[PDB]
Amino acid sequence: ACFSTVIPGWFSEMSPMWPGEAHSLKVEKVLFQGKSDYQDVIVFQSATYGKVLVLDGVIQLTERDECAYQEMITHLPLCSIPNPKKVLVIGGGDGGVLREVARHASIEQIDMCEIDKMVVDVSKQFFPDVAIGYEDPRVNLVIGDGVAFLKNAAEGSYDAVIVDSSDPIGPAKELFEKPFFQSVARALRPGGVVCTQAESLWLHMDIIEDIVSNCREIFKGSVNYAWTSVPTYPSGVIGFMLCSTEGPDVDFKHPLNPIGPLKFYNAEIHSAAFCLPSFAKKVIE
Amino acid sequence: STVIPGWFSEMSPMWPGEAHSLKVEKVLFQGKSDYQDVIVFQSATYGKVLVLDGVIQLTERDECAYQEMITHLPLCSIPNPKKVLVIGGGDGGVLREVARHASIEQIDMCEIDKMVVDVSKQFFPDVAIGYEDPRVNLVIGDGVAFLKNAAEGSYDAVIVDSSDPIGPAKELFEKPFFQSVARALRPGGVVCTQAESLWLHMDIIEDIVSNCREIFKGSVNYAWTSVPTYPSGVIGFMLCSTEGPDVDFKHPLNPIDESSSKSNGPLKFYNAEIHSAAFCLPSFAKKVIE
Amino acid sequence: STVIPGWFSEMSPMWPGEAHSLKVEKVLFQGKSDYQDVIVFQSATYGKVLVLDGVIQLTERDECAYQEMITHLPLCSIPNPKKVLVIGGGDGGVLREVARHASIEQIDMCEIDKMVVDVSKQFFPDVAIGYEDPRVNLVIGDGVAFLKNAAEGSYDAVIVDSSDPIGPAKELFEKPFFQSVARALRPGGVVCTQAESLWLHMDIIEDIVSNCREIFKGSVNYAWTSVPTYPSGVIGFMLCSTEGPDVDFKHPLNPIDESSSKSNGPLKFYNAEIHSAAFCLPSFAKKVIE
Amino acid sequence: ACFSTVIPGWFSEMSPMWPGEAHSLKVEKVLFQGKSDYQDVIVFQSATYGKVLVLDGVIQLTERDECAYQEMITHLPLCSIPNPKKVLVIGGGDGGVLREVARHASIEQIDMCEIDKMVVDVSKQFFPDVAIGYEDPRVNLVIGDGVAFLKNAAEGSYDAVIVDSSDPIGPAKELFEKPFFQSVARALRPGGVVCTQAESLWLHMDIIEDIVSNCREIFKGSVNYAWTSVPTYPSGVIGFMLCSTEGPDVDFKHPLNPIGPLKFYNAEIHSAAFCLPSFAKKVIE
Repeated sequence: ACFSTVIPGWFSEMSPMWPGEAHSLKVEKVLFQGKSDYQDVIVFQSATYGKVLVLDGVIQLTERDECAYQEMITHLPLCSIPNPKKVLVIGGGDGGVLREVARHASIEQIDMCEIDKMVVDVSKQFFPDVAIGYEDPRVNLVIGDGVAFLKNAAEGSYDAVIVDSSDPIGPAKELFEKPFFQSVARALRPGGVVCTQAESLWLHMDIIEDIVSNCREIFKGSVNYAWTSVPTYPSGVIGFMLCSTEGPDVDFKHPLNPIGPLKFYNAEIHSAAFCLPSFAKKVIE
Repeated sequence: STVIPGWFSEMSPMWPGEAHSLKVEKVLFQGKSDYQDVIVFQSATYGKVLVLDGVIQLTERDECAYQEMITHLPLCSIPNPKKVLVIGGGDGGVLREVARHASIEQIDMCEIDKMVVDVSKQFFPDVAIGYEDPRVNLVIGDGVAFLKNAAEGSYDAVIVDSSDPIGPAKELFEKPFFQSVARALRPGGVVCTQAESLWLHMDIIEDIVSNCREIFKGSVNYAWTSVPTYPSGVIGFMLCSTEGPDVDFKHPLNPIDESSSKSNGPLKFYNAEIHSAAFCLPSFAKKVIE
Repeated sequence: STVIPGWFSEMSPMWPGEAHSLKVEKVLFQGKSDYQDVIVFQSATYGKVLVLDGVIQLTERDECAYQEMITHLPLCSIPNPKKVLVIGGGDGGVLREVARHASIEQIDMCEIDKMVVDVSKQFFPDVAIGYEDPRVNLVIGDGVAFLKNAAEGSYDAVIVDSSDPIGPAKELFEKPFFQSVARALRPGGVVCTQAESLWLHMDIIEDIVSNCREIFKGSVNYAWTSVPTYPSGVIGFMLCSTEGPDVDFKHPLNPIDESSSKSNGPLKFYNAEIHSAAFCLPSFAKKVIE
Repeated sequence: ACFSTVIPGWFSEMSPMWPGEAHSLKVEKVLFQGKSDYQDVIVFQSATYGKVLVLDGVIQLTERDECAYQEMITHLPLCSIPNPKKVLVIGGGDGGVLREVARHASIEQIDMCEIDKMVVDVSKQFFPDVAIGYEDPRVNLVIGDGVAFLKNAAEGSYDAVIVDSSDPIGPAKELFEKPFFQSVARALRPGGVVCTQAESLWLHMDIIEDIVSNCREIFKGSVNYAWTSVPTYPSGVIGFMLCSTEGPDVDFKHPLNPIGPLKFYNAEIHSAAFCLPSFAKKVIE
């Protein structure tokens, strides 16, 4: 599908999720093109954004700005709870989040559940500065379905669960509904936290409304929404749902356990991420 | 490779290898003035778009972000501003945002391209309405000039809604311009200027920060905000004060909440929290910008 | 004054105070390459339009006038041309016209902007078809360079389908360029170049003729033709031959009538009479051009 | 009607006669704006084309290029017949045509028939460069309907008739039909000639087809169509019908009687005007 372009010899990210607009990157060379039992996988060398991973036509990450997403999705939750030891990451086709999780010395075990082995393979072959994450001694890589993995999880066995989901377009829509969240809340120790990728405030204020609603129904601890700059994601921003279960209080706005050096995240950035714009703040409240 | 027809792509050397594209609903106007290529078109999902020299200048959908931030970050950081100057007509949205401040007595608007103002007045409502405020003194002419002929210390604030430092507007980023702004400002006066993106032009920004640090004896701060339609998705701002009463840009002194201008409509983007957050820079930039 | 929406206007300093406008049916593509702003749109009454750097480059409705003239004025003035070079054939129409000549064995096409070639191939059928001829050797690169590395006297004719001498293409009108063309041409070879309008740039034209007169020992002639979509409605051409067999540009030696290329379709504009007429200049220009 | 514009502060020439396109000139200042009993009249100082006359939204002339039209319409016919003495001109007038007719020494009388007095007045007041033509001793200016004047003309009393008509949009469409042409043929001396403004080959090949047809039926002498460059007229070109009546032959292609100096017209240009483009040549033939 080298047709998804609005500019000759370029790749344009298009989808019903963000109609009437598209992000395009100049393609230098296509390194990998294949189709798994789950999705279309493409890796191309961009001209100015490094290597780019594309799943079902959606940009998953680029070497130039992975840091922002990977660093925020990991530390917002991880730096908000004391001495995290066991952590679950769902769908980390990349290793970057893993690399970021492992940055926390207190961690003892990092379970990884990615359903498409092709992603892990492609990632390991073309993205070195992150595939490195799969190599940590504490990483327990599991190739299977996340909602299932979590459904079979021992109760209260995790300090944190990070859901690096994709767009709630197909089968991954399950990762945004109540059943799944209840599943996560059960797997979390009391006062444990979850960090879910929760779309853009500029594009899906409706979807975000339901997500905030479901979490507020499942989680009796804190329920917050944070957003961050990620140039390569539609609208330039991406959000996160930060939730904690019944138990010790968790203040996601003020990192209690602050941390190569970090290229994006820092204590200021951490609380800044929870300051939503008025139009969004109104609804989410 | 075959293109899908019906799309407009924002492309430029200022941001090589990448492009924001919008589905064109209908062309409202496309010409060329003595200064720039001007385009006004109906986009499919972002309302009307204004494009200058091929660079999206604004969208009805997210113009609030830029206008509100560029206007209120400086104006909410000082007490009762009365005389404010805005360089770069652009569209009048900033103008509408300045009008929210009740204390303002006079607003000088200095735009060099009348075609831009004309087309804006015609195709944009919640924008061309700014030019209508009695306090607005619209002057069509070169801004750097207008500032040179400005009475020393006669302004409480200066807002530079410039474009990219690609054309002759590169001056608006040079030291000579900032010196002119400084003298035109009362002591303790503030300036806010469009200052590119941390993701694309760290180099440039670094020079801009230096220039302002050598010209302004008050406080110098860089802020950034989300603006979906500008390249990289974020845009920067230089907030500077001249020697005199101290200015704390990080903590708004008088942030507009809503009742502040109950009749102007609520603010869609800006709020006191977003104000402080705007000054929290990511690590890679934080080190370089000090 | 209020504008009627839905129109595209061609404006330039090269022709101040005037403008040609077209009702836009639908935007087919609008972006920017490393070299220029590229626009392809469906006009209401002129079919598809290609616009480069803001200047209408061709229209389906009248491209025949430009293409046929620039191609056949030189190609019908010499016996059996075999190796022809086209510089900057941004659309491939000139190409299609060159292909009408059965004696042609090889056509070198040198276009510097691949985006143009790409967008043309996609939206312009009759035009893009040209690139398909077996004799066509398409080369994406700088034309002036391609010509410097050209074997001396290897071409029978050179067609420069340049744009306006506004950007870096101003070289294509300079003496160094013409000297390169001359060396690349066989003795008695011919060159035809777009050479602005008698109504708008007498000054420029005058310099062009001088440059040509100092470089070409053969015959130098200026011709003009009607092209409704180019500013002023007419376009000019420089027809020069190098020292060698005499070349009579005023009287076509082998004009294409129709049976000449029965299978290519009939010419929509060119013919032997129009050929001679092209060289009849109005009085105000006749004196100045000698 | 200062709305007929597609560019702020500019004048745009638009009309159903040439849909989807428009010629625009930058307006410096509007000198005259009025409405006669016949049409809307406007005179504005253009930025780069001198003063401009506009009738019913259509540019009638500009100081910068009037030479082309006025010189071609008068000399194509006048340089084709030997010793012309009596001439009739019908049309929006401006004196440019008169000024050009008066360039012929042999001429003894120039009947001028303009129906809208306002046009003559406005022309006289703002266009001294052509109001001058009204002041020649041989000019008999008649304010009235041309069709009528011509219908009352004495038989075979003119050597040449020049119809500087406007577009065949309204009441002037009559000046393009057979009755009027027979009227002209009656008023012309044997071997006499007519020169009529005959639209643009690029825009009205069909109307031009009817005109050529009609003339071909009425005139038994020569019937030729010629076109000329006129930047300010839609398409950049304008055509002319050249016809001669039964009698002494007339070779419109080769001026038998060649002539401030001329700024456009010349012998070469004269015959070049009869060389039409293939697509037009085919139909007209």
